Amino acid sequence: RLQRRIAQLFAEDEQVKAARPLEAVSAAVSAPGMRLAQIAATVMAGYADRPAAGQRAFELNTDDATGRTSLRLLPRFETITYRELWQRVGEVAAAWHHDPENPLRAGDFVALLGFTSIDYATLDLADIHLGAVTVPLQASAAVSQLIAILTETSPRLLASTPEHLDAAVECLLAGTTPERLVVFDYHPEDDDQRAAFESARRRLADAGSLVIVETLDAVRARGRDLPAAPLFVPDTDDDPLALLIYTSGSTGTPKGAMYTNRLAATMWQGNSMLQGNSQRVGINLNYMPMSHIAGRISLFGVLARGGTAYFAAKSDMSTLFEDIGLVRPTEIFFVPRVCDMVFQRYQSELDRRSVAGADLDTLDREVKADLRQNYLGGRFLVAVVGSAPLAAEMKTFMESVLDLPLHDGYGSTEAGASVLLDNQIQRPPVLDYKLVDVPELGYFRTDRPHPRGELLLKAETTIPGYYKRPEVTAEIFDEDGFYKTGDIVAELEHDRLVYVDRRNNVLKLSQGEFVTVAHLEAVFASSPLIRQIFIYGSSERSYLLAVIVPTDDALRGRDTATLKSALAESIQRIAKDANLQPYEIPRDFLIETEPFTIANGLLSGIAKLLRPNLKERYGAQLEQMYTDLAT
Ligand SMILES: Nc1ncnc2c1ncn2[C@@H]1O[C@H](COP(=O)(O)O)[C@@H](O)[C@H]1O
Repeated sequence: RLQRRIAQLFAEDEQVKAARPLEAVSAAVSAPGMRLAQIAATVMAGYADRPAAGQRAFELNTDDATGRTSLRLLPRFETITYRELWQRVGEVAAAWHHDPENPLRAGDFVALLGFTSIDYATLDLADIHLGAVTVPLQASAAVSQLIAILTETSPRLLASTPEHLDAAVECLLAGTTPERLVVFDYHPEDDDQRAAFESARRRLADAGSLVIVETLDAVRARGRDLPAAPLFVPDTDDDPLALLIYTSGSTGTPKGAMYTNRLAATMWQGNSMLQGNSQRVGINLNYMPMSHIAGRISLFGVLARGGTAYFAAKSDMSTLFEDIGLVRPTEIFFVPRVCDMVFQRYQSELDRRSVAGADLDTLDREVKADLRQNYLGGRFLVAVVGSAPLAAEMKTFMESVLDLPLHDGYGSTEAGASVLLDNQIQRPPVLDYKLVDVPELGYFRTDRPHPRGELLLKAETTIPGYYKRPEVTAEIFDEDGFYKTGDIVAELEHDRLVYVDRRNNVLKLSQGEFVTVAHLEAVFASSPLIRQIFIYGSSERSYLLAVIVPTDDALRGRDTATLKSALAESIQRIAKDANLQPYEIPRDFLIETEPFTIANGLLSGIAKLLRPNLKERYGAQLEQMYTDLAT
């Protein structure tokens, strides 16, 4: 089936045919001495006349009752070519390099606060063009954390989308180093965005700040009237810092993972099997933020193949399936949250269509085909899931919907994106690994069917450490230079590993049994009644609780007691299918009707649960539930 789809595609679909990578360009990009900016330059020249990037079309609607004008999204995308994108980059790079008073120099830090967009890419590529160090701030971060990062990095420039200007201005009023505030993704005919921009300008002026607040459009206009900027190419023996990717773990404090010029280059053309992908057509919907490695690889990896990178219209996945259905990408990268959304759409549709006359011999297949064709676009050739665990049942469901394999990719900000693919160690980039016993969590080389322990890694893609964090950096490498992943794995055989959970997520119950709470959250995602779930336990208790956000369908026509009974029954079925032990099953739960979001601090920018924030939010209620059940 797949092979026939591909043949039809490459015979009838002119968009796909025109986007086929050029072997000659990929060869040039691969050349041994190519540095980061040269890769960018070579790609843009090589694919000049092709569509490179796309964003939702929009119009400006004026409500005559409020008199207010608002940007409204239209059901189509518009593109710009490689030539056009590189022209924009060149204008920015010229504006920054040839500035009469205070030009930017290689090694200077530039902070960017946004999502992922044509403008974001423009700014990011301009940093690369000049050898500036990009600091892609996590939009999920609290202002105090943003200020701490700015203090650490002392950037000379801050760029922000209008949605984040309130945060940007607070950062600048706190006396941080940026000399200019560049507003991008900016539509001045939208009254809300114009208000945000004018407020920023007014507030900084009122404070007596010397910061210059300007639009990206104005920066480009200035650059248009200047000579071309030099392309930064480091000494053959040098590998300067190019990028910091901030990441947070046990202690919620963000650390800046150091990406050198060479490490950042792997995001364009990697060396692994999946980041190699050299001849696959790359028509992509980018919905992960540029503040995450996955978002960067999604953009740069597609540009390196002369494909077309389409940007999702919103950062909270609220337009995701509209966007994917319009773009009809040839490849899709899933995070488990998105798989959940596909499953939840499937369940809603199946339930709705399961009427008296329905042929249940066939309805399941129809609903999945609807998802495959109309929600996922029907043109994808490959699919990958990563960033968090996907449970076996959900993986089987997804493969049934996709009608092709869902590759599981394991990696990290520290170690590299390509560590495991379908449980196989990837060489390159991996050089060596070992498992280390974790006695306190009951994981040993001598275990049940398979050795278990913490994964320690050597790889070409490991970071040198975290920016200005000497002690933390010392603690993440062992005495033989292995990076300590903090992740528990099971070793099926040499180079074949199964991810278990993060060490941090392993909980010992009062009876002595260990539970892996993120793994379990993934298992229960398969309940048709659960929209989201957070599992919580206490080492002083013998059983687990959960905070459950029910689906809208689950809530309909039920009171709390009946809803809890329904959820308990579904959890029981899921647990039996997944062969769980009794202690791995949540026994009681908090019903939460407000979903976890980026905005309320409970999801990350890639839609992973923020466990420290969930515990802060629900911990007191959950502990009270333990006592109330006790009494
Ligand atoms: N395929 C995967 N399966 C399970 N967990 C994963 C997978 N990929 C990444 N992770 C988790 O995500 C962490 C790294 O997240 P990040 O540095 O933000 O890229 C890892 O240490 C794992 O806990």
